[PDB]
Amino acid sequence: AALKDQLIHNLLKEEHVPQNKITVVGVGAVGMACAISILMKDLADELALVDVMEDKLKGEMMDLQHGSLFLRTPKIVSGKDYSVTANSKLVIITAGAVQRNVNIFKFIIPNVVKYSPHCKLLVVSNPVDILTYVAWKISGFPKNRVIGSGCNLDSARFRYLMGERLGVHALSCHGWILGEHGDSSVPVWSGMNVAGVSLKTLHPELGTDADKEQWKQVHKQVVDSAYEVIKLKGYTSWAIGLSVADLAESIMKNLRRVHPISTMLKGLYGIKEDVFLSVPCVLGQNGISDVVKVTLTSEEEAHLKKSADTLWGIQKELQF
Amino acid sequence: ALKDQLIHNLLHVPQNKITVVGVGAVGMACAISILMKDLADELALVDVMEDKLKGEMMDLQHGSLFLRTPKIVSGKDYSVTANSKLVIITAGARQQEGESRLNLVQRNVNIFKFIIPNVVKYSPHCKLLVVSNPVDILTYVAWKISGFPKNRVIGSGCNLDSARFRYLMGERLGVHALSCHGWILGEHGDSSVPVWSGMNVAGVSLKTLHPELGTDADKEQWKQVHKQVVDSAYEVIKLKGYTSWAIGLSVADLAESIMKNLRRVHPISTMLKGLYGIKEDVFLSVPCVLGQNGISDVVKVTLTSEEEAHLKKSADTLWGIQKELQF
Amino acid sequence: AALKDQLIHNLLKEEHVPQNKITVVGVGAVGMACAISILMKDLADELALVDVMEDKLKGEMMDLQHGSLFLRTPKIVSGKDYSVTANSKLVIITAGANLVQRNVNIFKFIIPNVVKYSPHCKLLVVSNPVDILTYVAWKISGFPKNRVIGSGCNLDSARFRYLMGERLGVHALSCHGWILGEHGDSSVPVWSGMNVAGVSLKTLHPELGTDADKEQWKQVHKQVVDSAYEVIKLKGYTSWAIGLSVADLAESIMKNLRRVHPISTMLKGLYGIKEDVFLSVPCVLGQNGISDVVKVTLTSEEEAHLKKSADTLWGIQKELQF
Amino acid sequence: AALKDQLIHNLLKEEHVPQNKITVVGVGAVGMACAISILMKDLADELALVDVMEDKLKGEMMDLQHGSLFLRTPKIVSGKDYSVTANSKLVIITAGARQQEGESRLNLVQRNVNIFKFIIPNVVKYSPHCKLLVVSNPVDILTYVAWKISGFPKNRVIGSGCNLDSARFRYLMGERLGVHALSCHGWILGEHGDSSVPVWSGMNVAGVSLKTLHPELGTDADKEQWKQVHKQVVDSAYEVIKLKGYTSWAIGLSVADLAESIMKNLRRVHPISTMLKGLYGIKEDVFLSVPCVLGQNGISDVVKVTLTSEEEAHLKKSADTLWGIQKELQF
Repeated sequence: AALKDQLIHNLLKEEHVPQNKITVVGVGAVGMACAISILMKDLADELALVDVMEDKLKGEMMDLQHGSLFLRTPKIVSGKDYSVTANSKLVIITAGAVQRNVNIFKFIIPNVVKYSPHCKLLVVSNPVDILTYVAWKISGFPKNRVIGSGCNLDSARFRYLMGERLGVHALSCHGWILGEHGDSSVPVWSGMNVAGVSLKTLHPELGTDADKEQWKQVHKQVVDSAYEVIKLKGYTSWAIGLSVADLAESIMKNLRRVHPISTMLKGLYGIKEDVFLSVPCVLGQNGISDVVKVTLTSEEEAHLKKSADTLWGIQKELQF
Repeated sequence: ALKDQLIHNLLHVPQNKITVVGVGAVGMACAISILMKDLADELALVDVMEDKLKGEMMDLQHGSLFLRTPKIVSGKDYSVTANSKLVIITAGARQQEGESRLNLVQRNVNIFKFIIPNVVKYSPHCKLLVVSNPVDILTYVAWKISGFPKNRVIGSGCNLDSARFRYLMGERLGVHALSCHGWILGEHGDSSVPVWSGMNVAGVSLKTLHPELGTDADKEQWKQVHKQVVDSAYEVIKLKGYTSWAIGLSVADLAESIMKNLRRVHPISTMLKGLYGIKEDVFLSVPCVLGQNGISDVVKVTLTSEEEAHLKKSADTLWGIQKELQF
Repeated sequence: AALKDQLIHNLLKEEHVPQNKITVVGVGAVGMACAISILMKDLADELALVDVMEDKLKGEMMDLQHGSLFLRTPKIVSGKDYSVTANSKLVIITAGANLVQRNVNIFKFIIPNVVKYSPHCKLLVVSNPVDILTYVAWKISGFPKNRVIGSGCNLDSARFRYLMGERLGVHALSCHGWILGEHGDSSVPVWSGMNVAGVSLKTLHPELGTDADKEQWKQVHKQVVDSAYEVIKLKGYTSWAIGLSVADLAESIMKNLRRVHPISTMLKGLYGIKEDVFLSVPCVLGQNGISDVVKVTLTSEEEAHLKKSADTLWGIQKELQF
Repeated sequence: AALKDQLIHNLLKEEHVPQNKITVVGVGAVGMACAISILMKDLADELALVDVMEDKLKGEMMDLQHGSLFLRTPKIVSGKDYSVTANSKLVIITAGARQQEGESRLNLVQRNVNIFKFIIPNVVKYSPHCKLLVVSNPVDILTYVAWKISGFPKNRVIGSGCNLDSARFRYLMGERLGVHALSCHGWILGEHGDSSVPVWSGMNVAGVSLKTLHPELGTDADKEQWKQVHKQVVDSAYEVIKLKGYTSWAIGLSVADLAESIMKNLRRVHPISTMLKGLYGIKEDVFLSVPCVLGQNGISDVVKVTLTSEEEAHLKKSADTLWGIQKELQF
């Protein structure tokens, strides 16, 4: 008969629903950077890629499949039809162009929610705070399961810059950027430390214009990292990729590690409208379970409630 | 200074350094795969295109929290690649419309005349891994220019081919590529040789169990599996405009064997004057032992009369272009 | 207010139902080598340890929990009570004491407890003798055969590949060879399938695996047979190699890789065997356990050695009382 | 013809000089947990085990060899003779005198010195450029012993020190706050075990000082008993020892973490035992755990933790104890 029947005796009926499936929505350079990083970390037993361009979608899929000998993710599937994204534990949304973006998500999210009703939603698209609200509003998901990339990578970048100055690895440099991704993010100088030693105690001018070492510019460097990498190679892909696989690892492995990620905050940090900002969140198999209450100066508190107003303003005028 | 109030100093030649030459989609696929397997305590990128380079380096630098490669450096000047144990060549020129095979190789030779001498001066004990196509010739080119011994110049050759073969073999048998064994040897491209005899799952010859395997008669058209591999790049470039991921994984796989001195057997491009009836200085892919000193040993596959003939004709063709190169 | 409620705002009461749980039964040297190998390969979100010696159990559990900072397995539980093993994807049996009958007595308690708390789990038997006691767990459990696996010749083949690699000067990864049938004195070295890069060493060297071979390759399978015995007479027991080889099966199962392992499956109706026995053949291991068996072409001497193993096993299993 | 000669054509006469070699001295339960965790993190191209029990050593070596298929460390060797350890980058010392019943603390220390008199010069002979990582207890004392006998500069002698005490402490923090230990920070410093100094000021999640949220944290009043969390660490070993007779897994994991920082040149901050004469107001040649920057050259820099006048007393107290004990030792 067929070679396969000569070689192999089948004694079971492929009753296969995947146990540890990640979907990456959108195969721009960000999405494919999240894909390659997720694949190389052995996080998922099935990876699904979905996008509007059928040729490019298939290209990426085929390429990843060609690497199957060097990976430990046995099934990699793609399609325009969101049926391929079914029984995903985690769906990473990386697609967009703002009201237009909403309208993009009104196709994506009802489809993601149909086929993976119990999934976690990781929104990476910009503007990430509003698009995490849109993802949440449209999905009907409880806030624990709608997560925004937020300032996760901004904090990773901050810790790198801290690292190169102090001449120690980023893993041993602790620092938090919170609130609205980009220009309005608050660098929490009180929390910055190495081996638990407050850098604000040793250098009290830390976080002021007057400061000789200009540590305030290290936060300027963070918000202007994306623009400076886009000016040089046309986009960013690798850092966001490794950061999103970090969030994915905490979720799939249920690690309950603390990440500065965008969460539905109303009722905390003095914020009394439905918005999403970065605060340190305990991340595990049911998404965001718990938020750390960071002690903020009244200036840091004001700055966070200003951001919340800016977001509620824009969010009020969006049509659903 | 904060650095000095917080840290007391009490006390820089890198021991496990890799350079990727060229920050095309390939070299970056190689770079991320290397970082994400912790093969290197230092990564250097080099490319003629200055902005893109800085930009790419910076994009990896920002991922440092999530890595265990503590130093990422770039530059157009090759001083940044000093004391690399492995140097991976991905920079080249793509074939233009109407361009002959000799004119393409020649153009790349002119590029390698700048790249290679610069690599040897700052890293004179490194192994060279040439990915740049056409890889069998461009590996010869890098060998002759470097003046390195042969053990230390390696082409990626039929590594990715054999990998895509083991994938396709596994989608057909319903087992993982890791459990499907098959070797594509000789010249990378349409002249690839698929060694049907050595194809096994669990050490069971699929050629003994199904003698049609490889022939036109075969009702399962296994000959079109060797064609699917030949046409893999074609099919991916048609859909997404280039290939990146798979070659990366493949190169990082060779990097591991070298950096960690595994002495694993890979199908890769070595100078095999004096083996498989080849009498001149050419690079064909045969199963090579890959360790910290590069290619140290070669497995001798029993080939059919047909198969050692395919390798002689490729060796005749490669020499035919090679003798006509102005170095 | 309590520091915890000062630092952390609870957003979600959550049900604690584990998603990728592994149980190791027995915390002897073998079971803890399995535990540490599984922990360091990141195959589980929860590891349970069960054994009769509550002190040993709690100590081993605490010693692992103290490494949590260095691991990505966020929950390690332990107990005499099999309640801790609830909702294991995979339960690995390392516990055991007519010597056969005493391991059956033990299995008649252990296996029903595993089944009560994990009706849907795969069973990976390791205790010796492993082909018989896989059979015992299959009979006692009432599980389908695809979900009852024995570690079988997975380690023998690995040792064989290391030994092969030392004589050729290549890594064991690039040395292929299969040891099949009964684990131990009666294991079958399949000379035909021994290869580097698809070159049949038996074709290359026809005297390979026969008495009149000056390279003495038949004495290399006797090293694999004798390996345990020699390491036991040197350090008291074997642990590291079995532990790594068991994690390897764990990885295939938990990641659904569908790789081929020489593991012990219920073989009635394959390889000319007509009784209910477990023997090692190349098995496709995935998330539903053994989905498929590779039909290996055997010499008549090999077919016979296997059928003879099936008779001595079935004969030992006839005399057992469940 | 020979099967090797038929199959494989040699192109390159190969003399192995290893580039990433780690030696573990002592194949007690601790040596072997260091060995397996090092092997399973792919940190060495060669591993060498060494001990005095010839049977035990060869047997362990083989068990590891027999799982080479599941590893990425091609060369695993062993021997009584220390020549097997040449060209190690890192020699982890886990060996020590066996406890005789009815023996003084001092006679025990002094038997461990006589053992290090045999071990250390044999290590330095064959691997003269290696970093030493001393694990054997007492760890602060024997790290000094190893520094003095070796005559290596302080940057290349590390003690395991309070590294695992900190990791134990972070596990315990984790269980109380219901967060992973990676996300709970606290440092245990000074002398390893009973005299360990817990640095309350430094303890946090997400850079939020726990001492600030809860000012009684550390004091005896504090009704949440956080001081008992420090005693839980000091005592952790003692309780694991009563239950299973020894500790092996945690220290193995924690030693491997230090090896990684050395072998990958990470420059990560670890609470390890360094020779701190000149730092922290310490005036004599003793080893105490401070947050050290660990890399290919060993300990390169030390972080200067702002200590309370009390915590500063405890360190000095430990430095007099240690200097006191070291004076009475026969080198």
